[PDB]
Amino acid sequence: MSDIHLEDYTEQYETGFATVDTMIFEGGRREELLNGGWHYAVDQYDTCLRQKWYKERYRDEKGFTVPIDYSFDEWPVMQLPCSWNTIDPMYLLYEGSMVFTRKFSYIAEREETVFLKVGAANYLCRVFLNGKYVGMHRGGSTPAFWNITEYLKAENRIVLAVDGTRRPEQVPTENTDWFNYCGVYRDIALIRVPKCHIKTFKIALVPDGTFGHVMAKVTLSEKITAKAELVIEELGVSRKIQLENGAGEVVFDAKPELWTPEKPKLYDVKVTCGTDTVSDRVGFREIRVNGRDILLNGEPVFLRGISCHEDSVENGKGLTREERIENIRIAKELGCNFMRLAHYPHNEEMAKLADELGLLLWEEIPVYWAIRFEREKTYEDAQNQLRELINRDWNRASVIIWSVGNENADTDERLKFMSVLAECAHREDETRMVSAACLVNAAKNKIEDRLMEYLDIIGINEYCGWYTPDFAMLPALMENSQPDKPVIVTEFGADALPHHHGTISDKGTEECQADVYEKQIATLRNIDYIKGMTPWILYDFRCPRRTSLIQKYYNRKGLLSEDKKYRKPAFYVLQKFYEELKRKEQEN
Amino acid sequence: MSDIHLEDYTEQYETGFATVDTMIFEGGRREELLNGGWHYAVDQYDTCLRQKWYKERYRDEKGFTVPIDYSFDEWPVMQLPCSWNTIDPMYLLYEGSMVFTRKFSYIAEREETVFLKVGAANYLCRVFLNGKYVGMHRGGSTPAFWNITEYLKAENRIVLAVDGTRRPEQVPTENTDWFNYCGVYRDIALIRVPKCHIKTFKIALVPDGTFGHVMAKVTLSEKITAKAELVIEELGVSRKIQLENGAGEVVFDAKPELWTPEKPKLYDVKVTCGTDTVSDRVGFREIRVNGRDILLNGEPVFLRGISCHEDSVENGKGLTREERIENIRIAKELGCNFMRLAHYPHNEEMAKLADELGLLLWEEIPVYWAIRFEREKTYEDAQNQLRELINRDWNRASVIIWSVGNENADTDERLKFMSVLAECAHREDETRMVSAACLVNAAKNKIEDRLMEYLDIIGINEYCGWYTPDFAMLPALMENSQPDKPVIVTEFGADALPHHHGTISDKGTEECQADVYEKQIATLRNIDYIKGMTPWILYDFRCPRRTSLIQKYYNRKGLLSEDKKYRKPAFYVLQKFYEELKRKEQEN
Amino acid sequence: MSDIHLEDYTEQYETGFATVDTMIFEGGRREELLNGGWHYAVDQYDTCLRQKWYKERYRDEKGFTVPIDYSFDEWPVMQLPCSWNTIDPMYLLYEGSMVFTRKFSYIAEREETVFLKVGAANYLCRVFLNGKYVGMHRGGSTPAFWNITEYLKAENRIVLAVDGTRRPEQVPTENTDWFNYCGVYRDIALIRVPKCHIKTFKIALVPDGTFGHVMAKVTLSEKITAKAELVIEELGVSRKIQLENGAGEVVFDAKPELWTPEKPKLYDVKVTCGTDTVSDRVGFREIRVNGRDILLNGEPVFLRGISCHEDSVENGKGLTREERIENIRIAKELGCNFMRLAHYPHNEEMAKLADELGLLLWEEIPVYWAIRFEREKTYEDAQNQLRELINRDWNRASVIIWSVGNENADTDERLKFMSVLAECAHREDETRMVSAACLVNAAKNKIEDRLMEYLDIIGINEYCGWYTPDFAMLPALMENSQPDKPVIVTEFGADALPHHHGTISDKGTEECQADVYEKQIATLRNIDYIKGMTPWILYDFRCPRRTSLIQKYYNRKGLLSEDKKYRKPAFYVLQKFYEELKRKEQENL
Ligand SMILES: O=C(O)[C@H]1O[C@@H](Sc2ccccc2)[C@H](O)[C@@H](O)[C@@H]1O
Ligand SMILES: O=C(O)[C@H]1O[C@@H](Sc2ccccc2)[C@H](O)[C@@H](O)[C@@H]1O
Ligand SMILES: O=C(O)[C@H]1O[C@@H](Sc2ccccc2)[C@H](O)[C@@H](O)[C@@H]1O
Repeated sequence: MSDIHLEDYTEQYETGFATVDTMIFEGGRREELLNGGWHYAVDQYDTCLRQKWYKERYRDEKGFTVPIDYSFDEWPVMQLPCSWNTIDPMYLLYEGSMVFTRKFSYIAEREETVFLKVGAANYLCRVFLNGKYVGMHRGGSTPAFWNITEYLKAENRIVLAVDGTRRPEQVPTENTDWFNYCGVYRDIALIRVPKCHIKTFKIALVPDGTFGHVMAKVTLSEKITAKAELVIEELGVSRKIQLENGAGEVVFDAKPELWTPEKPKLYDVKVTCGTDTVSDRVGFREIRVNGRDILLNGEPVFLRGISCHEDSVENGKGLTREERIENIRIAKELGCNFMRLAHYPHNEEMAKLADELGLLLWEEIPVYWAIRFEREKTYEDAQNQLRELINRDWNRASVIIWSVGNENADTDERLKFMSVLAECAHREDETRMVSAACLVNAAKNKIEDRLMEYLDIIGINEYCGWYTPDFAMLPALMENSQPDKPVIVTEFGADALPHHHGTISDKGTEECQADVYEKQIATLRNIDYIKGMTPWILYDFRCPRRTSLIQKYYNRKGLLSEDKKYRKPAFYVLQKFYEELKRKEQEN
Repeated sequence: MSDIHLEDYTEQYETGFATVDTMIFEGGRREELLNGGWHYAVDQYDTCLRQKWYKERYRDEKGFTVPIDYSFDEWPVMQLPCSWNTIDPMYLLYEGSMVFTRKFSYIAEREETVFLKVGAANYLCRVFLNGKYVGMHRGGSTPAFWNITEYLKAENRIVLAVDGTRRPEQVPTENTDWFNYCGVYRDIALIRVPKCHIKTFKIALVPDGTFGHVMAKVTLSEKITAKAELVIEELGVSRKIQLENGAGEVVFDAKPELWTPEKPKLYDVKVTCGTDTVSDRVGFREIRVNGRDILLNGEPVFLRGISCHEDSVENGKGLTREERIENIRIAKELGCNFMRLAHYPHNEEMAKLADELGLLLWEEIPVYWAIRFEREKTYEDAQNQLRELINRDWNRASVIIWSVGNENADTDERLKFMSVLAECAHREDETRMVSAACLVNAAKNKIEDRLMEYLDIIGINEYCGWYTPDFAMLPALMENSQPDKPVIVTEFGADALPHHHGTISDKGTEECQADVYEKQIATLRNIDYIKGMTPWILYDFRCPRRTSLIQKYYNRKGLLSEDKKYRKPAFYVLQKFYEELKRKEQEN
Repeated sequence: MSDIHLEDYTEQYETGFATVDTMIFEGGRREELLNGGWHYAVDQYDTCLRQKWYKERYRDEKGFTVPIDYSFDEWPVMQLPCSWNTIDPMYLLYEGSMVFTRKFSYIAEREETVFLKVGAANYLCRVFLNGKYVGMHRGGSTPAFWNITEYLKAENRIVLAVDGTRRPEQVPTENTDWFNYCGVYRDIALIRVPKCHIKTFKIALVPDGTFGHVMAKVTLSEKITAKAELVIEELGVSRKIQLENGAGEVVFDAKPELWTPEKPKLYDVKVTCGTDTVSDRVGFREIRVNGRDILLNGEPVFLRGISCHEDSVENGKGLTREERIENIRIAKELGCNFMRLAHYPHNEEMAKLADELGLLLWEEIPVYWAIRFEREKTYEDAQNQLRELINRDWNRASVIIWSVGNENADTDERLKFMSVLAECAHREDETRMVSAACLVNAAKNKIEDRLMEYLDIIGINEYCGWYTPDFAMLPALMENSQPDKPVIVTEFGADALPHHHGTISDKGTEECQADVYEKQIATLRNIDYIKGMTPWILYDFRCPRRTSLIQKYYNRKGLLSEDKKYRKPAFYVLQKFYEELKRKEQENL
């Protein structure tokens, strides 16, 4: 009677964790996927975890059949990966648990280690394989790896129990300004590698101002001593890396062409060690800060930016390749060299496509609003997602800034928490800038926040002409503040329901939105220390907090409609400002 | 920025509680309802409680409009009362918050106090009137009363935020075996009373075996000294009751015809005090236990019962009057003199119709499975629900047993918790028997549970031939057990998907279910200390735990299908058993 | 008890008219739209106008609530502008009244005058602001302007009552051959202007044969003395225009590139006066008639045309910008240099896109079939719509012809009515040719109609091989006729349901339609006084008069289906003929 009398039915599954220490480098690796039709159940009360359906007990010891509350093969079927919310109206608001299962066959051709990768599952994913528990992942927007070598048979049944439940102690908490898309919504892969394989491969230009040195780090799955060979044919590079007890580094002379969004040059890179081979396609660029300047490849830049959520009318958070491309293309049509990917890790393809098509990127973890900053396990969660993000995208030239959070109050525990996050980001990546979206000091109307001393670039959200309705507060704010570092205005904007019009003073109309951009641009363009802006937001996205007739459960601050087929007037305001910058920059 | 940075946003609303102490007696009272169309929003993130939409702050202090996330009058409309889950497939699985608002006008023709009654709302209901917080109710199945006299204007706006969220510390916990129907699903009333009004009125046959004494108790809204007058014309009773500091009692002589299911005799009763008048319609009957016998009006009885949930395909938990009547009518066609209403207070009209049509009842509170028995506030919630139930139904001759819970593990903290609940029920109602569905000691296959010492009647759930598949365990259970008090078999049964057939060994088919009933009846009918049975259950009901192809998210142990249009074979098995008992009863 | 016993409940609203005299020039002006979701009701018995819902009388003089028959904020919501017929199938055949309402805020940064513009509302639009009647507009295809300055508050509620009703005395009458799309179906705008603002601005090449003189006329809202400065940077122009009593004009020398459909050259022009600025984008060209010749910039032209309705499966009469562009693109694919926009003013964007992409235009008012020609108030309404159209489109180089009507009986009252409209057009616009679609004289089978004496170009509708089944009637008609002016065959054609085939003698099929085009072209191409043709019609349109199985409530004379995805065989017959003319023109260079 444990299934109904055990209070803490989850503690037994707090093991087998996928974490940053469990990830393996995927570049160049052949993968079989488990994408497809999985049989499923809505498991509102987490009954599978309690009764242990994955054990498939159909008879007792005395041989009698016993009643059961599942029928795996006769369950309906759902195409994975997906955000289950968009798969049927019945699930749009469902955020409990769902249980998915399917079979697959396994034949080893050589001795090999096998990893299961779950590209993303929000928020908890628990894995069962052939009746046994593998482990779980915490965090909704990051890939999870598990070593399943010892669990495989010739014929296999895998069960995934995925819980969409919101909790105040999670990252994010139960209160955000975006939609709670749940389920397994990025690729599910099987990854065969040699028992000793390349586990991490990091490569980057050394940020020493000379553009002449390239660094590369490699670690193995095994604490053995061996040499690995790194090859970049286009650059005439062929250098052996001495690994001692699984780890090794090399700094070598090379002069690649420096990546920019205008010229997104990328090189093919191959690494071998024993019978293993990984590869990558990488750019080389230097991002640095000097006083108030943001230096890309030595030259001061202005970040002509837009914010973007990972949202889709038909697909929820599981955007397609084409939707990512569309997002990049529209931002460049907008005149953007820069995009703020909020508020969580997007699909890793986004930064790869940004490498190829040319767009600078800001990537962020959902340390959002009222995170339980004093809770040690909440920090372990945030810290792990931060490092998952950084190890996943370490080789992405497009990505220049990591963000450790957004719009958090200026309290002691917040400061202890996020300042150590900032320090963690720096230790994991000597090459990139560290930022966060900070709030304006309301009482003073001033850029003032204890966390800014710990960031390379200050991110500021302000909504003058909207949440702070008096426009005179914008010039006052900028003159009350004289920062030492560069400031990116990471958010401003206003609601505009597509095709809803009015006077400039009717908040929520297109005209008011265009007006807010006019006045926002008129001030921000002449502020010395403002080096970028990513207005909120590229296109309307699902939002549970917006229940008014002129919102309809979408955040209406997009410059385009939610299907991105319609540009609002404010879109053309910003585009004209960015074309002015683009041409003044070419008249130089 | 409280609405986004306040962590414990609900603590401010832990006040103004509707509890048993705030209920008022409704019998005979004229009521204006707030049933009808209410404008509503889906409030997944509880934004209304954080942003305080009920304040209607549309401009700031210097006269600028501010952005808002709601539009009360332009919201869509939902007819209350209802379980919101049955209103639209989009809400079937929604168990977050919804916000409801509407307007009403108020004109007092005379000095009066005004109560708001929410007939039930699962699970939390918070009340706002004209921008002010009135208070809240905890507990999903009991009526909530608040005094809104000091809040009323000539024109009024009332807002109800209702949270269906399941929580381990609630009563029930987050794991039950029935569907989580949410929202305001019983009548919303406005009740006008004299400032000094009759607040409780209790009347009952004195259970002293003489059937010649009637007790009656009255309390007032004010701790004054006055005389009330009780009138029962048909019995020539007209007694004055002396009240001191708001309370008074009387025992008096009367020889009413004693209520039975077979002759459900009911008398009209009226009480007056000052300018107040209340009235009831009650029966007189004695329910007592003597050794192993259950005594109704001095005679031992066997309770031919069925269990029943408050479920409806169309209406969720908000059953109609006709659905209630149907339930009683079908139970009597089954040959029932008794009905277990599981596992929570049903609509108070159930016991009123049972009063009228003649059916003995068991009523229960959802102290179910793994209640947080160690948590003092969980006890406070459970005890209040219990006393809400007892005060609401005190005058219902049909109801003979209160149950303080169901299938809880025999632990120390459960024993402290539930034995104090049984004591509480005895202190609040000296007239009725107190019970609970206990479990069978599985180690010994014996009726053995420390709680049973504190119960007047022992309730037992056993599923021999089903969850315990070997039928031989049932005769063994009954021989291993020699209880000193009456035992009711409060549950047995088996699944049968309607029109799903197989062999008697095919668990989940109609044939196997009929077999289970045959073998259950052949043993139980000859056990001396078994004085009733309420097989589980009358009809199929929604159930989030049953995901198999032959369940389809319904518990399939109904004797009829979920729309009650089809009787399974086991229906006719139990029926012929009960008809045998009715016949042998008459031959005596 | 007036709401129910009052017989003539509309008389009280016959005031505050938006007319031609009430329009303001819009070029270059910044506008705040009132487009978007309006709360609405179907008001089948005109209850809002009788009960005066816009007064929002909720209590009586002693504080009692009184029963009301509306609830503005709790009404459903419709997205305006649109033809309400295509918004929901329940409104397809509805042509009564609907009442629309919304709120909006107003803060003046300056002392200013404000106009409400309703871009188009068919057929009557009654306007209320903050509980007061503003005025109305009569005529379903022209923009209406009211000065609402004195009505505005900080918070405003506006109500529009829009009647779809067809009436025999209206323009058009209750009987036409197109669909009665109803509602507010073009932009609703708020327009802020200085107290003294530029009210009209007309500019055109002087049609004197030299191509070197430009005329520009300006009027103001106020009858005052002042000067306006006109600038055309690209032509190095900067003349002051002296204004007296709010009006003045100027003629000056310039040598612009002359607009043609093949080289549609446009110039930016700006006009300032006081604190006001308007601007426009105009081409310069000459259209005149010399005998039987139509002369564009001095050269004879043949008008390779098609006719076109304002129709859309999805949007009704509320066409989008991209549907307009499509119509132009498909016309040009067909080989057209010309388009007859029938039978009413289309969206003003149509002539603007034609300015830009290069397409000559015929624009027309719905003085159509059995107009009540004897009724003076019907003349007022028609005269108003003609002048509205001319004032709205005066500066569109693409538009070379105004049409005062189509297929009207050759009676005396018709003659008085339509000749006076022709004189009106000429008086209001010295630059453009005036025409109309006249019927064939059935007695003589001859182009003969007393209106033609008043027209610059004769329009002829004929349907030989269709309504006149015997093709021989067509060569007979041309032989019988020797007009002194140029003739455009402004309609011919034949039904063909898309994908419905048969023999050439099966009327209603694709094959019969193609065969009709072969025979019309074979005769019309050799009649030397025929200087153009706008076959009927580019694509199928909704039509309440066509109920057969092979019509399905659509007029099937389109050369393409109603969604414009499918070209019928006859489309290629016309295309081949126009491409022959085009190649012949190139080899004549
Ligand atoms: O309301 C919004 O549109 C956005 O609010 C900001 S937080 C903020 C609110 C007021 C002032 C400054 C910052 C969030 O970062 C964003 O995710 C959300 O969508
Ligand atoms: O499974 C069921 O059908 C029922 O299970 C019982 S608990 C129990 C389980 C095994 C043995 C004894 C008792 C619940 O009281 C009831 O609400 C539910 O519907
Ligand atoms: O019937 C038609 O297809 C068209 O008829 C012509 S009138 C006419 C009829 C016979 C001979 C000459 C002219 C209309 O102008 C047009 O709107 C309509 O669609």
